[PDB]
Amino acid sequence: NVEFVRTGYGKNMVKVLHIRREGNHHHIIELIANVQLTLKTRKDYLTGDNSDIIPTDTVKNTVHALAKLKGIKSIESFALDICEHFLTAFNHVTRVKVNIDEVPWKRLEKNGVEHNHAFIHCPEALRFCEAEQYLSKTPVVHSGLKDMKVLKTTQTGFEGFLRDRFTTLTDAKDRFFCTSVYARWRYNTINVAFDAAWKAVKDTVIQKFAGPYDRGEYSPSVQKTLYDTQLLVLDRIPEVEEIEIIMPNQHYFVIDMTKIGLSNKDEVYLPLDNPSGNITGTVCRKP
Amino acid sequence: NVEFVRTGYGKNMVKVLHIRREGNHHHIIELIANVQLTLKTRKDYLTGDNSDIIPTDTVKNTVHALAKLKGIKSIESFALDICEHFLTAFNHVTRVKVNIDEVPWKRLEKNGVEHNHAFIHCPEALRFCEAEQYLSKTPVVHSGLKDMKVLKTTQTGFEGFLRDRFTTLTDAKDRFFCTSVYARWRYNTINVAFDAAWKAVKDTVIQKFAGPYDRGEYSPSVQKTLYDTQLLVLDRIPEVEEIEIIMPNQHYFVIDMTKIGLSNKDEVYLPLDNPSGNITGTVCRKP
Amino acid sequence: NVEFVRTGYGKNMVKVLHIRREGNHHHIIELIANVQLTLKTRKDYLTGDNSDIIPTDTVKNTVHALAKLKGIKSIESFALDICEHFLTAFNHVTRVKVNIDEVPWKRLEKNGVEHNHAFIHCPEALRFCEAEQYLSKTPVVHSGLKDMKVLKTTQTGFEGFLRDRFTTLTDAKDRFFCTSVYARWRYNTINVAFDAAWKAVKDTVIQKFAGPYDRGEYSPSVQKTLYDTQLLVLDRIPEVEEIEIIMPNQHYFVIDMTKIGLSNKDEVYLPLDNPSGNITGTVCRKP
Amino acid sequence: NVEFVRTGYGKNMVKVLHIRREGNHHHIIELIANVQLTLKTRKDYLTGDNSDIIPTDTVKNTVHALAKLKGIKSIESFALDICEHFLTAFNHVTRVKVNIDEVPWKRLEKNGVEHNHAFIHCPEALRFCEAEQYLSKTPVVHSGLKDMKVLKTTQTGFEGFLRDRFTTLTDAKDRFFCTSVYARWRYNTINVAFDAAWKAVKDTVIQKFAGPYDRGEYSPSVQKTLYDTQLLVLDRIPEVEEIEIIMPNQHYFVIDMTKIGLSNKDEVYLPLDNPSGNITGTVCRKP
Repeated sequence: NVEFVRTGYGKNMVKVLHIRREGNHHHIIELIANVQLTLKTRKDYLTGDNSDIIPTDTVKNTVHALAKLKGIKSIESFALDICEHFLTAFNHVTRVKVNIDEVPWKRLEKNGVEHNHAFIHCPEALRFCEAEQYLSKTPVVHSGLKDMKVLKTTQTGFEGFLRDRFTTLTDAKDRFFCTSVYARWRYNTINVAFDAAWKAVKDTVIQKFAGPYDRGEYSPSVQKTLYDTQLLVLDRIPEVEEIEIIMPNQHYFVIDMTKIGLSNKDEVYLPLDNPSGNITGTVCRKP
Repeated sequence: NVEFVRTGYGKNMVKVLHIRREGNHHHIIELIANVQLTLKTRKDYLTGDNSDIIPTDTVKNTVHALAKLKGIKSIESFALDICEHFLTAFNHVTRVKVNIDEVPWKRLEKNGVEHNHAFIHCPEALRFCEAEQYLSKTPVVHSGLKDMKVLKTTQTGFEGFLRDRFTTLTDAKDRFFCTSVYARWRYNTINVAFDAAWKAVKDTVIQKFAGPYDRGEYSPSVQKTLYDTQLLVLDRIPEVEEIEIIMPNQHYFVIDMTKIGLSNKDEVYLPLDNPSGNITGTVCRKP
Repeated sequence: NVEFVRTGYGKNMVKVLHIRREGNHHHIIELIANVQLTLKTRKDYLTGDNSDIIPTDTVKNTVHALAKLKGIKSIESFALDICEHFLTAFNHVTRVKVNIDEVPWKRLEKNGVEHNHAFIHCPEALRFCEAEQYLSKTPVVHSGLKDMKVLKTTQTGFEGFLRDRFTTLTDAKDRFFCTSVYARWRYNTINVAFDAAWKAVKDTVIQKFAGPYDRGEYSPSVQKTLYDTQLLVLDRIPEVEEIEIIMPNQHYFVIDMTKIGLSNKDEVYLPLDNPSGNITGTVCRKP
Repeated sequence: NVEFVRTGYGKNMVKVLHIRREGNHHHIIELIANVQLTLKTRKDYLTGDNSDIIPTDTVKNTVHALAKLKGIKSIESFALDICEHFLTAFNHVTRVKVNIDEVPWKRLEKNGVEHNHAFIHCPEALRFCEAEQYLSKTPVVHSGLKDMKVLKTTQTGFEGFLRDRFTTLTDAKDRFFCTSVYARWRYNTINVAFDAAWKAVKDTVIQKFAGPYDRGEYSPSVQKTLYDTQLLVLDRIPEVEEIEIIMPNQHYFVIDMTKIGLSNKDEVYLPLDNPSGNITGTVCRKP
């Protein structure tokens, strides 16, 4: 009658912070990790036989443990070590997937001197990764950024679109563009400078969204902005193979005041939570 | 150079309530809808051409319009109307995907008597669905439930698991099982009694988790509970082809008070948010 | 120099579940507890002297232990027991304040048959309380409800209001009224059937809001419905001395469709999250 | 029977962005506003008489219109204008309280240059205010910061506390301190440089929390750090009259790994959400 398409289990929301003291200067990294395992045997699902179960409490313990043993250089390398452990320290685990979120701790700073041990929370963008590996295979790593809220107040338009029966929207020479960018890309090798590449992607995203800093750059189409960014990432980082981007369109509308006898010449805007535009795209290297 | 692997765009978070009134006896449905279109041309991405763009504001107007023209029998059939509209009122749309959540309104009820026009918000579980359709192919509907938080204070155990360097957990005959169930199923056909189906899946999950009101039912691994309910769903509902279940294990630990000279005989427990067990499974019919 | 206006410290977010095993029949209560203490000494703030500090860990430990020792009948009596503890088992404590939220567990019920040990989450309204006590004084307790989202589709209207130069709203004999009621009452005595008192308040609010399940009741202003609800609580529950009510007005606007060539005569509604009407009032007995 | 204690009504979550274009340089402020009015007449509650009601929709429009008409220079100035209007344009209004939250837009900046029209979201700390005014009387302005998450990995301890039967905590010379500062102060005059005052208070808080960026400062008690911060606020900003500070203690615990045969030598920490220490205080100038 039935057949397994997919199985997995583990422990989620494992929070951990690791510290590396070199002199008075403390290095910290705090992350929330989830690990999923796939077992060779399915006798746990079929007959309630636990003899193959590495308890989720043990998965928790292992994540804590590897953190002491391997230390934590990046969430991507940590994810890779979790993968390697469960694949090598056992023989009945066929797949392991680690997805990690990083807590965006920034070193406290006043005018170019950096506190040795104090940190502030300024999530410009949130960083995450994934590592997936099949038994004795070459593992695959994804990295990405999320919740990077940016706003432009000009140098965007939306004209030359299809009218149908339901279109009411007129051409717009000029209008605000606000988004909360999600980006996620696959590396074609494990051998990457991860903190450097992540920064590079982030910088590319903001720069092609905003710059040049004086007059900005006109963008006719959110689709095109998104795409040009996918091309600029693929030029700057040979180790990124595929990249995905999602950009919500968070709307700011000039509030029409004439029914109350005033003229609003593009001064007061309504920020509107719902609904929102959504523009997506995934491109990869021509193999 | 590069190649597109995937594109899409549309409007997310489109809220709507449709009402149908028979004098003083009113019937309502409220939902939040997201729609995505894929276009044959990518000239929007490549060059910034807006020639083929249906504006997201139009998607919004359309969702609104179809609620009036078509009415809303269920979140599923509404989803199917949207898919079919964008595939047939246009030539250049290759695929449409709509994901919708139902705002869980329950009619006000006291001792058998039901109110003609008043509602309370008592979400047992939240209803959702997706309909994905390619041009000139048959549309595919997924339906599901989420955030169904249930608790069992006994009739659960977990013994005979594997021990490694990192195991600290001791066998347990009896323990709390708390979860917040998420399920997703692909229908094999468009011809379904949607309301009755969704309820039947829910009642199945609740009845198998709880067992008889009299004595309960013992479960020795949540994986088996998961697997049993999948099978039970594939018996109860023919038009369900595949079913995925995620069961979190949101923990309740007996507080040890010996360090404060009291002996806690399983009376007072600590609800702990993080981390949580997570047990997943995805089973389809053997063709 | 300066003067203290108020001090306190304590533990917040102390999550706890208490079980009473009455045969096969389990009684559950889960709450989130916050406890604050004021001290006779301010040498804590002044010079950093900790000798009078009950550590925050200890106040956590105490809440746990009191749950074992005193048991938990209702969130109120528990608050009161926490209060009395801190004031009688110490000497330098001038004031204690306990605010707790109840986790809305509802015993599974098939059709009159109640499960011995299974429970589902149904956040109909959320129960909370506060008990505050000064040393050697009789304590003060508030109880209340929040997040009771209720909707009525007719039997509400709003006409004959002040029109000024900024007003655009037109008269309406009939419109939706959706709120998420918040209520908070003080008792005149420690000696109340708290569970019962709570139920009756809730039943009153839902009742005056919905009226007869058959014909409804016309409400010409939410102010008036708010006031009528207050008075009803005060007749039904002699031990309530003062009652506050917050009623948001969560709007559902008829979607005008003339610009797209349809006549949506009150079928399709746009639920709007923001902004929202807010209507408040606090009434007490003529002392 | 009964007598009123307190009444009030208005509009909540009124979102607004105001833009000012001086050449290529664009300036924005985005905020979210709540307005409550009290009336002389109570006929609205008593009998459902609306003749004195300024409709909530009008309050929304008033807020929009005032943004255009008066401009928005700071959230507090805007609050005052809203107060002013409803008290002077009308007769029957006895009180107006306005509460505003600011959306933390920060101008995007790279390599010594600042973008003329691009912004990013960095909630280092979140700004808010209140202005409340009675008819013909002087208005009162409170301002505040919130969700300022700061973390230090050393230079904090807790020893010399009171011991009781429910105490297990031991003396601790050195530990992490992570908090999320909330502070709210009343001004003794409405005549203040709001943007700089705000900024000074913020900097004082991070300042006194971190100590020197070299060695930090040993802190023995958060009550002292609290009080110490309060006094430096009062001394540096003569126009703040009263200051409230709430500091949670969000715990980072050393993970004991000896049960798995490992020495965690203060390298790996568990971040705990719940429960949290909590330390509050409100000091003012002596009249």
